[PDB]
Amino acid sequence: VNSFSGYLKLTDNVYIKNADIVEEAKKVKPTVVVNAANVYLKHGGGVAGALNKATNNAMQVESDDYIATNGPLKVGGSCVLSGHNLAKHCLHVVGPNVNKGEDIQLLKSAYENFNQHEVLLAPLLSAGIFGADPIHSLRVCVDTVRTNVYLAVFDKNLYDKLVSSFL
Ligand SMILES: O=C(O)CCc1nc2ccccc2[nH]1
Repeated sequence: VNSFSGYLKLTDNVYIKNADIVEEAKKVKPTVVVNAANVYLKHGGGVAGALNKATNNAMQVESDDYIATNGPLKVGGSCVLSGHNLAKHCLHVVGPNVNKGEDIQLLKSAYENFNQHEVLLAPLLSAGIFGADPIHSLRVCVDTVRTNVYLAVFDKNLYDKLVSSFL
C-alpha cells in the first residue's frame, strides 16, 4: 500500500490523475518526484519552473552546482538530486524537446530512467512545452516503465482525452 489518492489505474503499474504535480508532491512527499528537465538543468518554465519555484529556487541553486561539476546531461538521460521540500529525491529526466528538433525515439530512453526507482510521481515526459503528443508519451510510458508510476496531468481537458483514448 502507498499514499497516492484518487488515481485511475491504467495498467498493472501505471496510474494517472488530473493534478498539478507541485501540489501533489507537497501533499504526498513521495520518495521520488520526476522533473521534466533540460540538459542544462535550467528550470525556467513548464513543470521544471513550477517545481523550482515551489523550492524557493533551491532546486536551481543545487542544479547549477551539479552542472558546474559534471557538465550537461544527455537527452534521454537523468540525474538524482535532492527533492527539497517536495520529495526525498528529484529524478531530473531529459525527454526530447520537439521545439528544438530532438529525436522522439529518445523518449523511450528517457522513460527507462524510471525503472531505477520502485515508485515515482511524474509528469508525462516531452509533453507541454517540450512539444510532443501527450497521447504518444503515455503509450511510451506504459510500454517502457515497469516500476510503479503515478502520473500527474495538469490540464483537465488533456487528462480526460488521455483516459478516453487509452488502449
Ligand atoms: O503558479 C505556479 O507556481 C506554477 C503553476 C504551474 N503548475 C505547473 C505544473 C506543470 C507544468 C507547469 C506548471 N505551472
